[PDB]
Amino acid sequence: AEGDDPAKAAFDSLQASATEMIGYAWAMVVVIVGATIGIKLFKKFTSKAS
Amino acid sequence: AEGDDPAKAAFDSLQASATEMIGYAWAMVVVIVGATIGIKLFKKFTSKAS
Amino acid sequence: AEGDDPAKAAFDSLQASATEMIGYAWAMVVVIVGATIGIKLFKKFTSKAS
Amino acid sequence: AEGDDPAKAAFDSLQASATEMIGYAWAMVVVIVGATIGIKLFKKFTSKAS
Amino acid sequence: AEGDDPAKAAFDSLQASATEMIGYAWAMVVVIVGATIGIKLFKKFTSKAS
Amino acid sequence: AEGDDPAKAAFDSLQASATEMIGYAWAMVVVIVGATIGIKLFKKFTSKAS
Amino acid sequence: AEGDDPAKAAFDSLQASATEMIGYAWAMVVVIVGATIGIKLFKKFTSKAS
Amino acid sequence: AEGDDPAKAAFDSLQASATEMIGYAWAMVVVIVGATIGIKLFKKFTSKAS
Amino acid sequence: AEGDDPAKAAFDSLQASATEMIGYAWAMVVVIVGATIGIKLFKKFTSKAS
Amino acid sequence: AEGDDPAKAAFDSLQASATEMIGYAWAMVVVIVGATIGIKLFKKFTSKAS
Amino acid sequence: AEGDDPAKAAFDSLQASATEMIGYAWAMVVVIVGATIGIKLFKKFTSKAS
Amino acid sequence: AEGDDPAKAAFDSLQASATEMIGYAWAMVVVIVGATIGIKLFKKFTSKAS
Amino acid sequence: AEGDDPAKAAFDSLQASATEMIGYAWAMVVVIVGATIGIKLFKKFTSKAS
Amino acid sequence: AEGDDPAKAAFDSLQASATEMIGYAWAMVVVIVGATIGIKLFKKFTSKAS
Amino acid sequence: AEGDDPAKAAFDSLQASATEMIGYAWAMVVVIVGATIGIKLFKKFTSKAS
Repeated sequence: AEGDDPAKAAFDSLQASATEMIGYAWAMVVVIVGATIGIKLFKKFTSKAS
Repeated sequence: AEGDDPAKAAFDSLQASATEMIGYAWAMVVVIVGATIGIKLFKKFTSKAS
Repeated sequence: AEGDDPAKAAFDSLQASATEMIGYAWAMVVVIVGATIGIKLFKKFTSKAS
Repeated sequence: AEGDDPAKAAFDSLQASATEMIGYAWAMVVVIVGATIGIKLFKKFTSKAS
Repeated sequence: AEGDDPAKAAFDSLQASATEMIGYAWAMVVVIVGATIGIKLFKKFTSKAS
Repeated sequence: AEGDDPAKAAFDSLQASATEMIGYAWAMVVVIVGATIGIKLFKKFTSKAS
Repeated sequence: AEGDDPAKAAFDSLQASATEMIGYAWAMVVVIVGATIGIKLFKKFTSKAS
Repeated sequence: AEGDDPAKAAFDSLQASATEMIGYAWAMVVVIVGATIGIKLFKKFTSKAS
Repeated sequence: AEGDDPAKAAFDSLQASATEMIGYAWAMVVVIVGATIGIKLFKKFTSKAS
Repeated sequence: AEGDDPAKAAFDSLQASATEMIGYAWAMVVVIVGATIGIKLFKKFTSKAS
Repeated sequence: AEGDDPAKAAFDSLQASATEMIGYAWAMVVVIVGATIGIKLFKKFTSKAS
Repeated sequence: AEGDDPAKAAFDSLQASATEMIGYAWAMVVVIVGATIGIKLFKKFTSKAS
Repeated sequence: AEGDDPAKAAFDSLQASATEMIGYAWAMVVVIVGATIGIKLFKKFTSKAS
Repeated sequence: AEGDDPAKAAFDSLQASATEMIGYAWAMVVVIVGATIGIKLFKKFTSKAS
Repeated sequence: AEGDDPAKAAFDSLQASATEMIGYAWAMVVVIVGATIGIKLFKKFTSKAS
């Protein structure tokens, strides 16, 4: 109930850092998936021709 | 039985602090899991296309 | 039984996100399949002429 | 044998919370699988046409 | 050899409490595993369709 | 050798659930295969005419 | 060398319990595999017709 | 909120590497597909003559 | 150098007990692993059929 | 170098079990392939008549 | 309130050392992760080709 | 530098045991792979006939 | 702030070792992937002929 | 930076083993493909006669 | 500053023993990893054939 007020910022400071790197884990996947899916179509273009 | 009354607030003051940081451990996981699961689907979208 | 009420929204918030991206996995397939099938007919038009 | 009676509710309170979130893990899968399977058929419709 | 007779109940009282909570650790796992396994099958139903 | 008797029902309860959903994985395939094969004949009717 | 004789039954009692549940892990797989393989054939019946 | 600034470059350095190799996975497919499709036509030239 | 002779049996008595229970930790693993590996093959039989 | 002699039989006992089920994975395929190939000829008999 | 002033530098001297080695634990992970992720892509390049 | 000489055999005794069981992990794989590959060919014999 | 200067080399000595073995984990993958991909083409050469 | 020199041979010893078995994975495919392709021609000789 | 000179050898004698057993922890891993990796390739040889 006391002595934690200036310790609240302690975690909000860790959490706020989380949201920073969390954004990379989110776009990271999409950065990969961009090709992951696109590459799927490249192959679709391949098997459809038959 | 005596001399502890003003010591009861001592712990309720530690416990009440617990509930404060406990809320971070709870949302922390969800803060991470938010992507943890969402990222799962991103991959589902990936393997389903086959 | 307690301390989870504000954690229920935690998951409904992840699930509700699921339904959002889930809609893409559903239309994604159809987006592809649109040609997948249409392209089938294009070929039917091809082998039938004989 | 004593001092645990009011501690029994302690766990039934954790377990009862389990059943709450457990329901999400159960429907979660089905929420995903809904498309997981449906998407299977979409593809069946695709390979059968040949 | 003496002065412990009324101390025997001391431990049987702790042990007897153990058997009480021990039952929760046993059913707890099964409470979780219930879905743990069931959810396995849900996925089996998923990969088998191919 | 002891403390497992009431835990035997634990698994028979998971297994018995298995047999329940297992029946769906079995009929599921046949539900699909019904057309899978029938659709084969539809095509046989197609190539035989030549 | 002493004080363990009545502790030998302690483990044989845990091991003997193992053999009990171990039988479920063994039949469990086969319970699943029953369809796992059978379902394979169902599909064989499917691709062979071509 | 602090101590991560010089850690941001840490990931942008991994991501930037991703874009480097990602370009190979993209052209790789096309490098293969170049023949994958071209070879399709070679065969078209083959079955059309009938 | 003296007063330990009858204390040597003290430890050989603890060690000798070790070798007794140690045999269970050794066969325990194998008791489990028996299925651990056997169950592996059961699954091999499963994925090979494709 | 010691304490493993009676543990050697431990694995030879798992391996020897392997050879037992391994024989099923071998004949299993042939059990299926028996028709897999035979069914091929049935179809050969079909396309040759033209 | 007194006799600690020259002891404040005592800890700032330990903490300041922390920040020194802390920088290694941070870059250490990234030093490893550099390949950890890069190696992931190497494998992506591997499974995508199918 | 002293008191370890008779402790060197301690580990060479564990290591020497390693080489014993290590030989099983090596042949184990090959014992399985024997069919793993052979079974591959069985299937090759299957798809080639078309 | 003091007593760590000669401890800085301690870690740079571990890190510098990391970069040494890290190079193997990097080329290791490529050493494998060399065939991983090359073997892919070998098979492409196989399915394209149809 | 130290204590790894005699550990460098550790990996070159694993890698050098890789190149040994890697040669089998390379010729293995060709060993199979030898017939894989040759068998293709056998069939070409078959459909060309029409 | 005095009375420790003949105590310096005390630790160099413990440290020197460390370097002795430390060599086993280093080669131990490699002794295991030898198969750990080699066994990886054995499996690569397995999945590549498809």
